[PDB]
Amino acid sequence: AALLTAKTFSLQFNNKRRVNKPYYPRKALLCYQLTPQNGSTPTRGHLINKKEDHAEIRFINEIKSMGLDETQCYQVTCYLTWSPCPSCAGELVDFIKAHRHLNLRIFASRLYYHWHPNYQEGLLLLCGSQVPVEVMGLPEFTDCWENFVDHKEPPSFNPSEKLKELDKNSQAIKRRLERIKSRSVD
Amino acid sequence: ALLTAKTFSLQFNNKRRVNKPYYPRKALLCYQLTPQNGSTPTRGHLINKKEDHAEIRFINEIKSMGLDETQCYQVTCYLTWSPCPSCAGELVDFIKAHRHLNLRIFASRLYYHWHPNYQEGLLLLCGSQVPVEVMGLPEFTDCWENFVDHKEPPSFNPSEKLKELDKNSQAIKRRLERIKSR
RNA sequence: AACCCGGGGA
RNA sequence: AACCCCGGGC
Ligand SMILES: [Zn+2]
Ligand SMILES: [Zn+2]
Repeated sequence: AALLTAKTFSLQFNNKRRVNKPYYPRKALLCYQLTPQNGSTPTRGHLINKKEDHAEIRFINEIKSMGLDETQCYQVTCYLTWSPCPSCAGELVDFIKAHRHLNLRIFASRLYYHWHPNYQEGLLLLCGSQVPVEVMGLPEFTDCWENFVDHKEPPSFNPSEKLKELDKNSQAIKRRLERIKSRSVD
Repeated sequence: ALLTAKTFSLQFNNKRRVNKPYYPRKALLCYQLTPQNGSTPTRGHLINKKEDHAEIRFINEIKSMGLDETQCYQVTCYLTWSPCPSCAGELVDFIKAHRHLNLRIFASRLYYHWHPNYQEGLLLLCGSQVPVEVMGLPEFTDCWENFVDHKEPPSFNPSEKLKELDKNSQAIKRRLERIKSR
């Protein structure tokens, strides 16, 4: 269970506004990439659980379990299917502020409760704390398909058609996040 | 039997989508049988079965009454969902063989109105002397007064509830008129 | 099936 | 929770 199946990628990163029939849960999925600055081999992994749970907290404890050398500098890229809840946003900020040897970027497929003010404040808290939050587009969806999906078996769908579909649906989501960031600068 | 005020509100709910918490909006049929000579009108309500829709049960219920076929009757049906094509065909065959009945159908919501076969069923009814219209403020009020139990007071304001149902009906009336173009 | 509102469906 | 597509949410 190291890499994701092509089916899991399609179903969980699905960024349509509404799940189609037959309905299935779009769970919280986190794909992370740890890239040391000195050029060591990057470490990759993913964690999945129900959206009500907190994959970001599991991600924090997974980073701590690696026993990283704090004299090195690390660039961390996180691909989320759902953007973080407000409590996880605060925990990520506190974690990154105490571990300044880590540089964290967050890419989200969907914006979790983006109409709710507390969830908006959580995303703004991350951006204001040197944790950039952006919406996944074609480059991010492609980078996730190449590095986190099992390619030994071909997918049932066309990978080029799926990535173009995900990028097309991302336009309205990127548009929504900029309206959130514009409202803070009032 | 009568409908509770809660059942009327929930089952005739004509919003585009059920709000949270979700509940099934199932097929409900309220009928009124009014003889021409002025006899006491007959009322009742019917719910789908696992194999018989409410319209088919309604057809069989009318036949079971042993109506005098030399009289004439006005029949009004308030439906929460508009008829499926199979029920539409059965209603037409029933009304053509029972010309002592005049049938009008009012629907709160249009059942699968984007499907061409379901549209043909509604047009078949209209073309077979069974006018199909969308329920508005008069129909919701007439159904509320004649089919709801008024012994127990509702938790909501009945006048406010009927205004909401009529407001939601405008987009549905609009949709049925687009269908009525051959 | 994260939530609401609005429009449409040859 | 009838379906699909689109737009928006101090
Ligand atoms: Zn969380
Ligand atoms: Zn039917």
